[PDB]
Amino acid sequence: KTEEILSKLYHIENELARIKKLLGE
Amino acid sequence: EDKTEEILSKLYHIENELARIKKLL
Amino acid sequence: KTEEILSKLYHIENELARIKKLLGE
Amino acid sequence: EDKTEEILSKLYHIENELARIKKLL
Repeated sequence: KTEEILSKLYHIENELARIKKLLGE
Repeated sequence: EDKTEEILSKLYHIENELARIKKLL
Repeated sequence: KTEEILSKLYHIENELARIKKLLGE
Repeated sequence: EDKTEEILSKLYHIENELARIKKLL
């Protein structure tokens, strides 16, 4: 459920925050 | 609509950060 | 809802399929 | 649990394709 779903989405958004640093921004 | 809509919006957010990546590359 | 949520997730997965081609794979 | 679980699994899928990107870079 919902809470768990959201929580994935934060962890997706942490992965993407590292990704965009590794790239030029 | 709640946690549902926050889930929506954060998906869009993710789609937007991905389309920005894709265009950068 | 659910269906709409999923559908975002396919469109995330199309963005990522283009991304991984643009990169070395 | 249904569409719920498919949503789960495809999140994980996405997290996994992102962690593979992150490690590539």
